[PDB]
Amino acid sequence: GPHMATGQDRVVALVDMDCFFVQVEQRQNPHLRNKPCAVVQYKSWKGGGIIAVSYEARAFGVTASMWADDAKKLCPDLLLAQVRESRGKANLTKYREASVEVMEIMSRFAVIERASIDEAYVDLTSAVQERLQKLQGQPISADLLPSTYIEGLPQGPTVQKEGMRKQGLFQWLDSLQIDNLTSPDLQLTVGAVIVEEMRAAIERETGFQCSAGISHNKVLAKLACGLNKPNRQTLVSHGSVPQLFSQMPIRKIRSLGGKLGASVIEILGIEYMGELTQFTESQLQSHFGEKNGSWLYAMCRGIEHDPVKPRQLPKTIGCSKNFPGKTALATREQVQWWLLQLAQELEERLTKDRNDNDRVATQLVVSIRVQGDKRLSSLRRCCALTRYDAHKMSHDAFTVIKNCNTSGIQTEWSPPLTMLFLCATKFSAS
DNA sequence: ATTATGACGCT
DNA sequence: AGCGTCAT
Ligand SMILES: Nc1ncnc2c1ncn2[C@H]1C[C@H](O)[C@@H](COP(=O)(O)OP(=O)(O)OP(=O)(O)O)O1
Ligand SMILES: [Ca+2]
Ligand SMILES: [Mg+2]
Repeated sequence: GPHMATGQDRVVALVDMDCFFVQVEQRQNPHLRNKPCAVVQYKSWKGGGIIAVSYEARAFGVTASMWADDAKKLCPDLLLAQVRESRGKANLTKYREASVEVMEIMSRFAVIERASIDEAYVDLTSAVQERLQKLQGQPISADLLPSTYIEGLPQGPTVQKEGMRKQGLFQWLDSLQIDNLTSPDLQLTVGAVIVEEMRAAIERETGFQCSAGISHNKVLAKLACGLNKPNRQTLVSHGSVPQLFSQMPIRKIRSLGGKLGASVIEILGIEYMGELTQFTESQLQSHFGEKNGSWLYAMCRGIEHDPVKPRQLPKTIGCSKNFPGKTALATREQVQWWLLQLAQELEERLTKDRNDNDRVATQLVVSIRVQGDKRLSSLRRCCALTRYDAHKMSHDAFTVIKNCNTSGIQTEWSPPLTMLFLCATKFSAS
């Protein structure tokens, strides 16, 4: 009853860029705007692999993780922009730099957690308290929420999508108690007003559109964001959770899309998030462990406590390349040349990071895959990173992996390497 | 031959 | 520490 926490203490948003690498390429090349188009890396094998797709192209069934030659079968007029290649490998610098543009704008409004190259969480609790005072019990006009959906509405006693959006928004606003400055629903609404402003700023200052979710925690904000993509934002209230979750496949919730989520389904014999409410906390802990069990017990009631971490910069800087099929590295000379290529890109990015962000990496992680293994990594080894020097780093990497060579002859490499990976970690202020 | 990343959990 | 899981 009165002592039952409802997880309505925070206002959290998740902002996610729409079709992000495609928008980056469309800004640069106006010929790609408002077209079925995709971003591809490499080209020789099956036309290259698609890693981002415009919404126009998605209408034809084009997806990421598709080969371009196959995409062209669905969409013959598909336009393609290629990822830059430097030192023999795909280079994602353009997209990392575009990411920084958006992250710096978001940071003006609140402290953010960089969740990926194109999305960030925002804790708006304090900003909302501030704006609520400015408002002075003034109602919130629908005009302040021009791209907002209220999940679950309209309900009860309609043909167009925009028309439906406004119907739901009006029902929501009509029901709002603006008198209470601690009403969670009001707090979410003001949060949504701020996120409209944030999203307008991002589009004005970069040209990029995005979607967003507004709720009381990160998991609901993420879920909300996807409900109305692209170029829209969605408010998921605490009250909307029972209906929303009653038909929500468990795999849709962040962290449940893999083996754990499959185990929840199998062990408990359920399909939807809402069905979890029928188990005790101890029951869930017994199957999924203490931490997961407690997290699931709260999450299926719309409650989660994971903080938005104040972290705008990535914690690691890494460089990776696959050498598939026939291209696997089978000579020592090959291995050394590619370690150098990776190390040179790594040095470049590290030197820029040190200048921009006043920090230095202190640990180098070296990872490889050997032909045969189905795991991402076959072997991961760390060594000290004491100088930002590519030749030193590549020599050090070679030293820590050279023992994996089963070949009796040492100019040859067996089994051949199908992946190299260099990663800089353990930053210290500088 | 679904590539190039990046965070966090386990033991 | 090195490995695994999950994610974009
Ligand atoms: N598996 C991947 N491999 C390589 N790059 C990826 C992968 N997934 C995502 N990316 C890149 C390309 C995407 O444009 C960018 C952001 O990913 P993501 O948010 O999942 O999709 P998106 O921004 O392209 O479309 P959406 O509008 O659905 O968000 O990160
Ligand atoms: Ca996105
Ligand atoms: Mg994203």
